Amino acid sequence: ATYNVKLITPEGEVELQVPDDVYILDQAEEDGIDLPYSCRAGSCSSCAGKVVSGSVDQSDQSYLDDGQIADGWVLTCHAYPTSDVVIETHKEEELT
Ligand code: FES
Repeated sequence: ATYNVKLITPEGEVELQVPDDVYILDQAEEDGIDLPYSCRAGSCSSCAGKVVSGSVDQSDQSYLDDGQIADGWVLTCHAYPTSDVVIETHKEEELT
């Protein structure tokens, strides 16, 4: 399947279609949309975002704890969409 992913960036909303087997960061980059990252391995805070609605699979990220996951935090470099999803990006500072 492929899902509608709305990214609310610091400079506005942009929508893109992300296959369920492509990481959200990776699709964004291919579609010309600059999101922050560092490790691209699921083990830092750089690519942090917060889910507004919808769901992702980020099993196999390691940095976020269950508290942070329960509060909607997502590492965009190691997250696949599992429904249409709305995600605020560039949220490291708020995490961190
Ligand atoms: S860029 Fe480090 S966890 Fe995503």
